[PDB]
Amino acid sequence: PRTVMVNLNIHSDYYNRSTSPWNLHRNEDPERYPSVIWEAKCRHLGCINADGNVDYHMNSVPIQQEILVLRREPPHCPNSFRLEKILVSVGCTCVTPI
Amino acid sequence: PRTVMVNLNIHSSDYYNRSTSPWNLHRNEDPERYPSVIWEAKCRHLGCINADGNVDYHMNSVPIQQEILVLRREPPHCPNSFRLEKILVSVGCTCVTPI
Ligand SMILES: Cc1n[nH]c(C)c1-c1ccc(NC(=O)[C@@H](NC(=O)c2ccnn2C(C)C)C(C2CC2)C2CC2)cc1
Repeated sequence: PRTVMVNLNIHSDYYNRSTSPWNLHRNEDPERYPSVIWEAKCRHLGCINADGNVDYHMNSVPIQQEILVLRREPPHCPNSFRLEKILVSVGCTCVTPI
Repeated sequence: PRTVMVNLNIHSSDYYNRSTSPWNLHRNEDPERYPSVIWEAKCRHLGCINADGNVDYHMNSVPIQQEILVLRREPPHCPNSFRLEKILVSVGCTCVTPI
């Protein structure tokens, strides 16, 4: 029960040179703001070494960020939302295994 | 300039450490902003950690930047009313080949 008013009028190629490079995947949800979210997906299980080979002794892992979205509530009523918490992959890094 | 109503009642730990491009979180607090607390990544090194545990400058640690929205109180100090703002946030670091 904590309601506020929001004006929705608003204010690299690392993915490619990274030893843990990634692609983006589109998710669209018309009941959600933002409706389109791009999620990072690691290209490889391992990490690319200085020869351009995959080395599976290291791991590409996605960096997951807690992020909020607006969900329409009650549904289809266009002016009114609840804040939701989701986990989104924003990129990949290379970790030494445990 | 569409205005909407929002209910603010809401719905792998150690990468920062095991990464060849490791990083720390900096807390930035702004009481005029929701969320007021944002944790930003900063790369520990300009280079990347190699298999021996040393900084190797043949490669670069770079921040992963994500465009994110925050709520700014408008008019200021009025606690229940906001405009959406766009900012750039570092979420972590990756290791890139230079050119
Ligand atoms: C479009 C797209 N592609 N890939 C991603 C990820 C996204 C993509 C998806 C969603 C969003 N959401 C936000 O920006 C929300 N902001 C946060 O969640 C936020 C702000 C500060 N700190 N945070 C985190 C760190 C807690 C925002 C709500 C949607 C209006 C603000 C109100 C609370 C931003 C990009």
